[PDB]
Amino acid sequence: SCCPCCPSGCTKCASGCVCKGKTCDTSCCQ
Ligand SMILES: [Cd+2]
Ligand SMILES: [Cd+2]
Ligand SMILES: [Cd+2]
Ligand SMILES: [Cd+2]
Repeated sequence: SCCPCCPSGCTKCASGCVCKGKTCDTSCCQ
């Protein structure tokens, strides 16, 4: 897993976790 704020995948978090920046909106993974 990565973060409970994303699915068990998220190509965005696949490289790590882009959620380290902000919460998780259209400017994060959405
Ligand atoms: Cd997340
Ligand atoms: Cd994500
Ligand atoms: Cd993540
Ligand atoms: Cd995110």
